[PDB]
Amino acid sequence: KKALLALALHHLAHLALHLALALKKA
Repeated sequence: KKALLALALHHLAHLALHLALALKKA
């Protein structure tokens, strides 16, 4: 089974947090 629809929809936001953290840094 492959919930593509869900995979597509679900995995929408995620790459940001990282990039965000990386950019914002500390």
